[PDB]
Amino acid sequence: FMVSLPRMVYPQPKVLTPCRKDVLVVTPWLAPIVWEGTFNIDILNEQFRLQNTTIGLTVFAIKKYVAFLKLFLETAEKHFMVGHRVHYYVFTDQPAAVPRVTLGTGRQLSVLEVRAYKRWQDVSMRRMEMISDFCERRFLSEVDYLVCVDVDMEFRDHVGVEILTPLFGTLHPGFYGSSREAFTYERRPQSQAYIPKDEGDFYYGGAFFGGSVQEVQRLTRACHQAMMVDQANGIEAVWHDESHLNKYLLRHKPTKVLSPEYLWDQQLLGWPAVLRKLRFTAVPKNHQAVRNP
Amino acid sequence: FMVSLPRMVYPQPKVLTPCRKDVLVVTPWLAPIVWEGTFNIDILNEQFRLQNTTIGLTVFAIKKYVAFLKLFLETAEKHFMVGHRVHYYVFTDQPAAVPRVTLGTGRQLSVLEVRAYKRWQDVSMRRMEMISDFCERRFLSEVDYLVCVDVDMEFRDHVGVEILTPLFGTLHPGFYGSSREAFTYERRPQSQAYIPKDEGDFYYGGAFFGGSVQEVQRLTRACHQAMMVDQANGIEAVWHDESHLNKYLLRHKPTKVLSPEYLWDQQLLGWPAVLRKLRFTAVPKNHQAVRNP
Ligand SMILES: O=c1ccn([C@@H]2O[C@H](COP(=O)(O)OP(=O)(O)O)[C@@H](O)[C@H]2O)c(=O)[nH]1
Ligand SMILES: O=c1ccn([C@@H]2O[C@H](COP(=O)(O)OP(=O)(O)O)[C@@H](O)[C@H]2O)c(=O)[nH]1
Ligand SMILES: [Mn+2]
Ligand SMILES: [Mn+2]
Repeated sequence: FMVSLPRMVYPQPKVLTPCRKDVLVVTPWLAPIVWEGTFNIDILNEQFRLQNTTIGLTVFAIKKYVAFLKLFLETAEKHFMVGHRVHYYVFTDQPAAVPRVTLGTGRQLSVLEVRAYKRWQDVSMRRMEMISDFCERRFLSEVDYLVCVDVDMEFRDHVGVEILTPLFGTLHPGFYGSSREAFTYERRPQSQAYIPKDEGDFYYGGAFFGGSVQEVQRLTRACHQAMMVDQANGIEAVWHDESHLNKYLLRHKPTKVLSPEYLWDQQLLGWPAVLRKLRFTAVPKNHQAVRNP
Repeated sequence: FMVSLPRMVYPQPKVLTPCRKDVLVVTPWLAPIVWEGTFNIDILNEQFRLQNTTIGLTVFAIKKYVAFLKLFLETAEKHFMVGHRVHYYVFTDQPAAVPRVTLGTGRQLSVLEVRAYKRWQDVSMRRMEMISDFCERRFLSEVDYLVCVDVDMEFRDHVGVEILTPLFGTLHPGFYGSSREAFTYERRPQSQAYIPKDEGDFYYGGAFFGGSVQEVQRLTRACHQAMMVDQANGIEAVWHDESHLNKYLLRHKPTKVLSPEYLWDQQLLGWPAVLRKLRFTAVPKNHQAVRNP
């Protein structure tokens, strides 16, 4: 149940004025595509607070990637769902190495100890299994929504309840203006992740997805099952978990899609006009240095 | 539980191309505004057919308004939810005057015998009470979604699963391009339907709303209760059931808004360029004669 909104004073939504003229703001299956200017955060905050919404945020900090935790959590405190209940879930092989970040009221952090796979490919891919496992163990009773992100990142601006929905994917910043033929989907038919050349809506980033606990539970379970079939078949998807994520979101359409404001790399891409805000962004790293012992 | 969609070939959604540049396609609370050009019906049909969706359609034909039934029903067969399970509910004081209209496969019609009120105002307003009663009696078991419309209407083009959502209202054709101060909301603070000159998102039409049975139940019961409070306070809202629908949808935001394609009057308004399709339209009638003996 949802009680009545209180009286609010805000500008009238003009029916004959498009909210954006430079970008697509709704998918052909009527999912909103979340850009700045498409929402009034005041209305959405009211809606979500009146539900006492608790948002879980999962992040994996395995082996050397513990180094990204401090900036990730400090910026999450400044920008991620401020005013709402938040439960951080840090998956790590090194519980002692989780920095002691001071948290706002109504926000808590849990450390979930897990195994460190040797191969970086397995570290990234096994996040699906691990999320799925803890959806059972913990998240179903603890939180309403889950948001699942990469750690080598920082919040630079608002990430709030505008993203919340049963299932969401984010536009990968490298491909939002590309034709589907250029998307780096899995193209080998022997993989469970395969998408043919004439299919695909968007190229979603592996670094930012989520939804309700139930929907994230289903997504991560499915992606993990597809990975195991691939492994038994002696194939490993070209872009690992992001490939299986893309396959899943093609056949199970997300109920919102996040613009690349939510997933960016300023060093490689600048700050284009179509991006009114840069919300969540890559922290520079040396792949070979950081991903191996 | 949702099964995967099958393989489908369709044009790629273009992120840097707006689907409409002339109209607002999403509300500030991230509810789609349904216009032609915003949806791919093939994907939506797939989505809803896979869930085995049943749509109820309520229509009141009390006293002389039985005359409208034939054209309403014949055109519904041509244009309303074709391919999906439909259940028409005809509320009438004259069961024998319901025309024997031939129905497509998977479609059925039930006659709901109710009282006739003397005043047109009460016939219109009392639909809220009657819908609400039958939401308990029949609808919750029988259908997934309810579509609640005026009978003095004909379908002229597609009205399909693009409208379906937990709660929707429709932009009144007379007001979509108006400033909120010109909306004919109830303006007397003495009425439960009162909305101040500085509030209001849209002027929703009383002739087309719906949603899940759960949400329609809530809306209709709330609107009836508000009418009864007003009755005890010796006030009748200016636009009757429509006034109360408008107060309700201000405080409980619909999860889709239908554009005026879905509620039009060509005689009064012509055929403007922002209307790519005229889907559901008023049949000419004389007020003086049809609303009274
Ligand atoms: O040694 C590793 C490798 C990966 N990861 C996690 O898996 C994510 C995905 O890896 P990465 O960010 O390297 O993928 P990229 O953004 O570079 O494509 C990282 O953000 C971490 O959350 C980790 O914790 N330790
Ligand atoms: O004598 C009446 C008066 C009203 N209605 C029903 O109530 C709706 C609202 O009335 P009407 O269409 O006249 O309202 P208008 O479109 O003129 O505002 C109609 O479409 C009918 O379904 C009816 O059945 N018989
Ligand atoms: Mn990363
Ligand atoms: Mn009418």
